[PDB]
Amino acid sequence: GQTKPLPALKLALEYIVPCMNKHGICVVDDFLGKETGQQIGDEVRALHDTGKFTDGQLVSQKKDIRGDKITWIEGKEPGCETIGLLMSSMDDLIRHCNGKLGSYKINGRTKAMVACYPGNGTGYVRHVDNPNGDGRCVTCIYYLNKDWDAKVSGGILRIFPEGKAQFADIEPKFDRLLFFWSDRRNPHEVQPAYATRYAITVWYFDADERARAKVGEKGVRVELNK
Ligand SMILES: O=C(O)CCC(=O)C(=O)O
Ligand SMILES: [Fe+2]
Repeated sequence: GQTKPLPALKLALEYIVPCMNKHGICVVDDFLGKETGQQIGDEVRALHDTGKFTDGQLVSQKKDIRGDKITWIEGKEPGCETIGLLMSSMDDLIRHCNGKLGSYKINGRTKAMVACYPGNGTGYVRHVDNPNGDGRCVTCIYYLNKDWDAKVSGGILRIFPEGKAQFADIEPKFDRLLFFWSDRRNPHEVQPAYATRYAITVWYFDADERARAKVGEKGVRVELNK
């Protein structure tokens, strides 16, 4: 009634850029609205019911690392149009930011990794997303879990910013967008989840680090949506 969305340019330049450059972590709640976030949840639940997910441990393994299942979504597939819209919304924010996030020049991204922690106390041990300079500079995560209560269901993303006297507890709440630097500045872990936990991750590529990267689906650079 009295509420209005912030335009992407404003959110980007007045909040995301300052917050990232000071803290290396930035949370945006109510990113897309209830209607759209509910539609994303249905599409992700469809992918799961219909059996499109692959054990994350298979992807990462050579010791148990991660209890999640996953699938990569390009954005344009049948029953994935709203994930496509999500990805375009993320892209619009980054475009407005680009130039002003450290000295990175972002020239692309991965496809969307839709991930599912199927309850049963599953999670992801402490890790750095990009420890060996594979080109990914920013991790962007969108959560879609209605009425999530970490007291009961756990599933917290805990981030340990390198050499800071602080840490961050990020709850995977419905319609929350999360940005953090993908490198060693931000080791993090998904703590045990006791309900079904959904999340959609995209990583953004720095043009320079990417070009110099040494010889997965994490390695494909798509152009940003217009
Ligand atoms: O779902 C999350 O909160 C983070 C998952 C994660 O860190 C990863 O899959 O690399
Ligand atoms: Fe991660």
